Amino acid sequence: DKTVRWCAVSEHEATKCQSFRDHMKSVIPSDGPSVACVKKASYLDCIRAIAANEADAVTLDAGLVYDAYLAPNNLKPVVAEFYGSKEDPQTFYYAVAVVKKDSGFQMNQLRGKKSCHTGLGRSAGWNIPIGLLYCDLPEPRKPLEKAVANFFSGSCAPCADGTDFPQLCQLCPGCGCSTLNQYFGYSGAFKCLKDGAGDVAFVKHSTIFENLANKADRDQYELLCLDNTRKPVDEYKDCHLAQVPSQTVVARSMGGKEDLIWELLNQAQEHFGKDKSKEFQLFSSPHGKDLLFKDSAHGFLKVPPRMDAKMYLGYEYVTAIRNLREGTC
Ligand SMILES: [Fe+3]
Ligand SMILES: [K+]
Repeated sequence: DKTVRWCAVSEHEATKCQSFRDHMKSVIPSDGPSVACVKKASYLDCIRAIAANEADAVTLDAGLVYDAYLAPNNLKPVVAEFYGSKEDPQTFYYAVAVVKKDSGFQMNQLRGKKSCHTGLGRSAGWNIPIGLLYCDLPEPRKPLEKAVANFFSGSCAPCADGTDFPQLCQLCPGCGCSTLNQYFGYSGAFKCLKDGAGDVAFVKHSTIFENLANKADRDQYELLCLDNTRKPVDEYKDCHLAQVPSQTVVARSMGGKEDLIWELLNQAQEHFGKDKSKEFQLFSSPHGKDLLFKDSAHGFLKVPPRMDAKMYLGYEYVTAIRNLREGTC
């Protein structure tokens, strides 16, 4: 069924990708789908490679899915991750603002604080929180990256340009756009908070649970609610910034191999999905968290025929992004 060229960002994902192909080949017949690995330094290089027919697939946060749909790449979502459980799949997750207990500040008091973001342009780590704080930012609010840098007193916004927006990398010099940057992604943003570099981490509802197994340790953290109060990390359903579409695998519109990508991932989730194998796991890895796919995912769902990013993401989230990039006060 031909080979799907998967795009791995940096060495940790490259390692997991190699294991993915090795294990798939050990259980799949010469008739079944196979995986090949193409390593890039950033998800941006992956989008380029896919559009240039140098790679076939890569999983992207919904905010990035939107970006990849823009010309001249025009990539489309083909397979979505789903969370929660297989019995009740969730094609969305909650964006939350995690902070340390007794730090003494609410959402409307974030000015002058230090921020840890999953990455520039990502849903929970950027689009949602910055979209909500837009008008609190000092003018001129454009370019947004600089206004955010001026609002906080130091941040870590992976993938941001450290030359033009130096303070956005104050918490993670260089703003590396891969796991090479220890403060990249959900768990990286959380570590940025835990280590004490930042005062707040913009991540998802499962992030703290993925990093602190004991409740006693989680009790030292809280969430900032939109009504300017704080609640326990377990109460995210009643204290989140917003809900966002799940991260999805994108591919080319023409000769994109979406049928094979699904065939590969569908069989893969049966062989190496949650609790399926003692040899390999699609949703976890001894090499790191959220490599290739999010650890919080429980499986995959095929995206409807020919659906583009805008339609897939939904009018609400698309509007959120457009209002962030446009909008006034
Ligand atoms: Fe995300
Ligand atoms: K500042």
